[PDB]
Amino acid sequence: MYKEPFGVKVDFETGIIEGAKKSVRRLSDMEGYFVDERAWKELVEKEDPVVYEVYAVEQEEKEGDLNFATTVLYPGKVGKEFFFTKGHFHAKLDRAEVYVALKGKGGMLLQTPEGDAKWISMEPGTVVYVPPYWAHRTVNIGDEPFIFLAIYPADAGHDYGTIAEKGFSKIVIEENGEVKVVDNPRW
Amino acid sequence: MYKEPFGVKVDFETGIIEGAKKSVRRLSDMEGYFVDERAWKELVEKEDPVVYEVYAVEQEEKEGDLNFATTVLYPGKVGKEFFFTKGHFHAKLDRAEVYVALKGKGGMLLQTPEGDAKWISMEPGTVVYVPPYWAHRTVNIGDEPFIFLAIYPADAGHDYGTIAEKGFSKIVIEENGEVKVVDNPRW
Ligand code: NI
Ligand code: NI
Repeated sequence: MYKEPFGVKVDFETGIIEGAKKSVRRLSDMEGYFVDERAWKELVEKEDPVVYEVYAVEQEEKEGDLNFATTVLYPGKVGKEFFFTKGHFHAKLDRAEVYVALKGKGGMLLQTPEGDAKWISMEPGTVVYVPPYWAHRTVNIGDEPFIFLAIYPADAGHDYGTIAEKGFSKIVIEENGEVKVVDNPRW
Repeated sequence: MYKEPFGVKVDFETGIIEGAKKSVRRLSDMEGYFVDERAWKELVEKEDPVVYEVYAVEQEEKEGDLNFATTVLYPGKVGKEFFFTKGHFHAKLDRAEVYVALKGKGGMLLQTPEGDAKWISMEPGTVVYVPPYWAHRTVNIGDEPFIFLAIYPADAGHDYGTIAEKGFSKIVIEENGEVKVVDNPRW
């Protein structure tokens, strides 16, 4: 039986998708992700801010099918490091992804299985091509929510563990009022 | 070798992707597509208007990878029928597609291999899920350009021929200033 085509309204200003399933990620949800563990623990104890919310419209995991989701990445810092999504490689490593930036100031940090990293700045209208094999994490580098839409293969899946254990080979921090992409000491 | 991640600017007001492959389809490129052949012939001779332009960013045809393209679908009618894209099934029939409406007023006509049709209205912010097996054609029902972004599997390809020969089971026309989707009499 064929699946039904549908249209859903995406609000470019809030990232809310009609009919999507919501995911809420708080700072407490990201232990071991930020370099400055003291600032993390302190921020989690004081207020445990929401780091990002995701609104996903996903299909069964099937070759050739497509999922899509917006993310609203909140502004903030853990010590010097800007708020980011957990990041992942795809379970089917060779699956690509396309991101479309809708609101705010941010960027994407990507790395290969071997650790070689890339940084792609994102502003409203920027479309980012995430090639096969690249792990990817988005970072909010501004003062307002950073909102984007992502379209990804239905069978791409997720390898979060690799990133949770070793993180990214680079980190994105604020140094002298400037955004800088630098080596991860933890790496 | 790993492919290079990149970002490109997509302009939401003009639909232009900076540096993408540009394709132009004029009314003369769509012979046999509109029901009113005499009206098609007449408009071609009088003006041969551009019906739509496409800006595509494509990868090699490999499983799990992704292409993206904007379309600028110009307003117009051939007889009573609104301007539309040629439309296709995918060569790998079960490949889905995601459309993001950016500007203007239009919609998507879809149909199964067995001819069952569906119409989905699109206004700015509408995201349409084009499931596996459904042929799909966009239509402009307003008086300004209808602009959208499409993300599709790199290996979907196109089967333009089926639609070229017999068309969609439905057409989108204007009757007494109103937009109507009705049975295609040449189907
Ligand atoms: Ni992904
Ligand atoms: Ni298609």
